[PDB]
Amino acid sequence: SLSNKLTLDKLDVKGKRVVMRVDFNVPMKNNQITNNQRIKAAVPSIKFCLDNGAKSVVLMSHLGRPDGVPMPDKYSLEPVAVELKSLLGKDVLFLKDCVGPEVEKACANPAAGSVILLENLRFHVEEEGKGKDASGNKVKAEPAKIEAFRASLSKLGDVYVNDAFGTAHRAHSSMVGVNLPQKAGGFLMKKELNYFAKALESPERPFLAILGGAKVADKIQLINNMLDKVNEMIIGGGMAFTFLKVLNNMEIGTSLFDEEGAKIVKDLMSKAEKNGVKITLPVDFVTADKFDENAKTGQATVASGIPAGWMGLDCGPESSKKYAEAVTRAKQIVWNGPVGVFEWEAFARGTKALMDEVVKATSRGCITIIGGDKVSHVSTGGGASLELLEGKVLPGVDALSNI
Repeated sequence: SLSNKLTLDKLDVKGKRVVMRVDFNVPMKNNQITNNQRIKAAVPSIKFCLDNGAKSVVLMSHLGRPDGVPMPDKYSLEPVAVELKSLLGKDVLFLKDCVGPEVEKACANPAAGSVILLENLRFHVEEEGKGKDASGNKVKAEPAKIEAFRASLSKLGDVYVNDAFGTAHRAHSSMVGVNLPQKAGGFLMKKELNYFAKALESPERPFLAILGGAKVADKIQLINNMLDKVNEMIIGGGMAFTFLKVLNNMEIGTSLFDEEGAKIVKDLMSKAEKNGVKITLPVDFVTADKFDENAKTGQATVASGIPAGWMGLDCGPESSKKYAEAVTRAKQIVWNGPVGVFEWEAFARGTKALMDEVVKATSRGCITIIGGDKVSHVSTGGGASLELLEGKVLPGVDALSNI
């Protein structure tokens, strides 16, 4: 809901310095960005600010989980400044901190039209307002220091914009603690919330949810919430083996089994039935001799069982056909979590086949929402999308200025 909140479309930014929380928490390997979707997604807000004559746009974000220690060797945002520069066609000034005297001076009166990116907010304990030491023990943030941190962030612009939808579930200093008279929702924040509100409150029907992941127990609220809204649900990925063991006494080898989620499958299925929700579980598998990209591979059905010492790491082809049937009946699809270990090519085919069906569904006019232009909406949300889908509230939205 953004009808009583200040949004960027109505913020006057001409001649003003804009401090903007974004979610540049991008997947990385070897200090290379392996997906820049989160960065591209922030561009329309940035460009609007620049185009309407902002003095500067100061971008701040976290990356990974350094837990309040500066870890520039592992979780620096520097590669993001590079990437961002090429997305924008504008120089981006990268600053090696996010608070303190030097950062404040650099942001005090920048050259007109400047784009500045701060280093990882979570290098400070004060952002999350808790942290960890190098022995793993809980470090407390001092309230006085949390207040100095927020006060420093608040100096870096004249107006605040939150476009960090992927972080909106976190009540962290940069998300709720910035003290400026105008705290406005950005274009991403608005676009994300709009798609999810339309999908959840006014769905096109039949509404299919595709939920994949490793464990059942952490997805109970998610599944329960979805079962009150949808007509159909695919339950895929490794958590499917918990359902199949309990519902069909499938022999699952060494595949994932959620000893606690198992005890509540009966209740999820009962709720599905009372709601007229058709549940589609996988019926066949690509198996592996070990959890390894280069494991030896085999095939199994529910009927054959998976052999001892082997684990299912993708659905197989009959499963992909049954998933395709449910996709073909859908007018709206919300898909959260892969159906197999798609990072490894040997165990990607089910996720790729499913994507194929979803893309074909978009071409037919169906609404397709996929998680953190071939589909209706690729969410940047991640954990925030899961929290929205579990009925929960978003402190990053809540803290915006009222009109």
